[PDB]
Amino acid sequence: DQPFAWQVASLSERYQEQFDIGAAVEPYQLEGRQAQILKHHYNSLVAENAMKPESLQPREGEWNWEGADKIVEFARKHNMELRFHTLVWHSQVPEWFFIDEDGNRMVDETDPDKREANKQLLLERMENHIKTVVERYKDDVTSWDVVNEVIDDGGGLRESEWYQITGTDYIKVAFETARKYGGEEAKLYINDYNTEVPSKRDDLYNLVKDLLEQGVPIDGVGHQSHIQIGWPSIEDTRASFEKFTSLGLDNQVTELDMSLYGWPPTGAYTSYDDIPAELLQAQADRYDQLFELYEELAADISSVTFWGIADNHTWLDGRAREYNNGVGIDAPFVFDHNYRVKPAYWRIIDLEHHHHHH
Ligand SMILES: O[C@@H]1[C@@H](O)[C@H](O[C@@H]2CO[C@@H](O)[C@H](O)[C@H]2O)OC[C@H]1O
Ligand SMILES: O[C@@H]1[C@@H](O)[C@H](O[C@@H]2CO[C@@H](O)[C@H](O)[C@H]2O)OC[C@H]1O
Ligand SMILES: [Ca+2]
Ligand SMILES: [Ca+2]
Ligand SMILES: [Ca+2]
Ligand SMILES: [Ca+2]
Ligand SMILES: [Ca+2]
Repeated sequence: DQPFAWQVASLSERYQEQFDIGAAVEPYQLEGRQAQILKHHYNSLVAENAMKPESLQPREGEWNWEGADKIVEFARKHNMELRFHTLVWHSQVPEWFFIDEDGNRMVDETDPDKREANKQLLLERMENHIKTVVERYKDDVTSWDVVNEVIDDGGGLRESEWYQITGTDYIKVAFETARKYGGEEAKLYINDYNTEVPSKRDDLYNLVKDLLEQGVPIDGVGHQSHIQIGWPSIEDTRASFEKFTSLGLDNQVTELDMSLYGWPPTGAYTSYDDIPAELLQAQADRYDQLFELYEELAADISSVTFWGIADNHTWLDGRAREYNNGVGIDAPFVFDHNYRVKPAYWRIIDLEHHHHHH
């Protein structure tokens, strides 16, 4: 029987000279064992949902600050670094942003002059959303996910409502506005998943390089790192981090979780007791290799955040259920559903000096 997470050496202390160790949280998790584990193992937080655009401003001028405020207060009280997730996204974004003042959907507008006005209105709404949020939290946030998931998996820019209405201008204006109100001190990140996939890595690199060349203030790349036991390779992860470091950008691992399954997560286990020990062992072997790579690149990585605390709360449960007729669980962390350490904990808390790789 494994010890509980509050009985073992701190992850954040183990990596304190190398990078932050963070967790995504909900306000209701800021009590009990989850809070105890947070304060022991992590020195950085991010809001899993409470700071997304639809959570904060679900209707225009309706500001829903309570959940986000509780996360900020917890970070203040326990002296934790705080990432802000996220200022601009095509999901969990309220639809009122994209409706003109006559009630019509901007994406449907055919008149060229009205499309140009819609672009100005949407950009101004985004500017005011950013200004309001940054002005409230600027003294508590260290790293900002300014834009999230703007690159398409099929190549090129994601053709969300943001892109259809403004082109790339929403990206430039979002960073410019975050810098304007957060100051030069604020660290501004573009965040995405599958940044290890070479075609997507290259699209992101080319977008960021072009923006940097226009003076857009981008400080780093957020690698969501929603990964698997068999994918992506350490080699492709290394190549991605190094490509963005070559532009002078910081790298953060922002939403790390390692699913037991492939994509999509078909054939999921429906009970934690059904998970074979050798799968958790394969997961431990992979986390070992992953965190050794992070150690090798520690000069280029400021922070590594897991998208959750322990296996009893992870969006990967919902993904399993979406692809297995409503049932299924996933177990992606180093702490299991009972808060007991997993094989993976032991394989990332130890200290190795000779890092092997391909
Ligand atoms: O909506 C996004 C998902 O589509 C994304 O899912 C990824 C799709 O590409 C696959 O290769 C990945 O395995 C899978 O995780 O996750 C992020 C979410 O915001
Ligand atoms: O509770 C769920 C969240 O955990 C989930 O968080 C998103 C996962 O995909 C990533 O690509 C996003 O950046 C991240 O915000 O969003 C859905 C929600 O139901
Ligand atoms: Ca830091
Ligand atoms: Ca090792
Ligand atoms: Ca570092
Ligand atoms: Ca789970
Ligand atoms: Ca190790």
